[PDB]
Amino acid sequence: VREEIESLVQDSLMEMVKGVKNTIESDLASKKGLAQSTTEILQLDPTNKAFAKSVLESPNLKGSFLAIGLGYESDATVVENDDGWEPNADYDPRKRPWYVDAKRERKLVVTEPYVDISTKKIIISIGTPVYQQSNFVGAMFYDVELTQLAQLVNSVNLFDAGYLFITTKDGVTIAHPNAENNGEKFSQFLPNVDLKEGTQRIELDGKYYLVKFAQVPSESWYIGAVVDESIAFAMVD
Amino acid sequence: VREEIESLVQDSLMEMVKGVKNTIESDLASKKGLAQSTTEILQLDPTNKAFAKSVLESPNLKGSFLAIGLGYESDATVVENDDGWEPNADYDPRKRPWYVDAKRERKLVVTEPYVDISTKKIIISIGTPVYQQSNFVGAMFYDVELTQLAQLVNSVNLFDAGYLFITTKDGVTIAHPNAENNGEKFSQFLPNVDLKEGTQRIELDGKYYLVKFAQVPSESWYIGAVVDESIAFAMVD
Ligand code: PRO
Ligand code: PRO
Ligand SMILES: [Ca+2]
Ligand SMILES: [Ca+2]
Repeated sequence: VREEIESLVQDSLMEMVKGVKNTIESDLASKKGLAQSTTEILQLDPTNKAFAKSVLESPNLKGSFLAIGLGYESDATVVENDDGWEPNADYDPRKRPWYVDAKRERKLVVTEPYVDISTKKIIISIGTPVYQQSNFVGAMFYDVELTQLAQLVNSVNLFDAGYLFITTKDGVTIAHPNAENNGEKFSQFLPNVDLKEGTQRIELDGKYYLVKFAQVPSESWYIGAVVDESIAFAMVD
Repeated sequence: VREEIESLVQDSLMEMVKGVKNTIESDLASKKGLAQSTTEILQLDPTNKAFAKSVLESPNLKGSFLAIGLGYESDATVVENDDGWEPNADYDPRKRPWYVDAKRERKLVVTEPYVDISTKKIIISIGTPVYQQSNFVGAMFYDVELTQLAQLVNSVNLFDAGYLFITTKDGVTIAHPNAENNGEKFSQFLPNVDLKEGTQRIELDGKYYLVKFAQVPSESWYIGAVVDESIAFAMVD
């Protein structure tokens, strides 16, 4: 009997996570498409900054990212659509992670989590390189608000038994219902758990918890789901 | 015993279809985002046709749709990125369904299936209106190749027992492993089945088949899955 309910919880837990992994991969691919196309369109006239300014204020694009901008290699200037942020003499775009990563990889990248100079929160960014006839001209950032990412992974009913979260391949937390955890290794809130695909079962504070991880292939992110085993058992009802 | 295997086939069938519905809604939302942003960017200078031409040839955008173009209200001209098609004196963009629909609705639309003048296949299109300071200036099409749509819905292992397909809310087939069915009511290949969500069980040619439909809310499309019941039973193994 216990194994009857156990293998149905396990398998319903399988459902929700693979369902979430696909949803995250889709939204990620979608944001990457929007970023790639925006970059290519800016490359029609990459040093026409007035052009780039207008494009970044177009409403659908502007509303799809926390913030978008383009830093220039030659003059270290920034064209940017953040309504509550401007650079000053302490800011050089070329020293930033989205920029350095896009310059290094010479293609679209997704950064590690880092502190946003604007919101002062941990974020991630899509970074893209900008070319003028195969000369590197600068790079773009498309910032991703991580609490919105946490709402996205927690778009499934997890029996009301727990929650989902995301980590990098090194276990650095990317999304969590409590954003304070972003930027921390996940062992901070979920100790004695190894970062590996499959299911683990551990006790914490006198209760058992099921933990499921599923990899996101394209960025080697992990989707974590944690559920109170007892509440899970109940909430198949 | 039969009801034991039956309720697991039913529920695995539940999994795959809701999994597919979400995947279709995601890709649709993604294409709509790309189309909305492209239209808005063209609206920065809507009668600069040279500008629109360049944008539509940018590779990521061009590779995301079968074909993209913009027809103009004033002169009935077409800017268009189809490498194997040009209009002639028998073609007027303003009489086409993507155009008429976008003009009618005054927002982004997804057309009913219709015959593509270029490929001579049934397709669908995202249509968008183009404005110059709230005067209607023309409309855009973003064509969707339906066999690629059929590959997308059939991205799940359906036990090797059958296949998935898509219909409009009127049961007109939008995607099918055999594209010959596109544009036909689904009763052509799947008779005595009502178009409704849930599961039906019918006999055809001396075998029982399970049929699951799930609605796609945003366009009122239906995702159909058909499986040979016996093969389904086997292929949980
Ligand atoms: O932190 C950075 O470098 C970018 C630019 C402002 C918003 N995020
Ligand atoms: O059939 C039409 O009107 C559009 C334009 C060429 C491709 N599809
Ligand atoms: Ca600003
Ligand atoms: Ca052409």
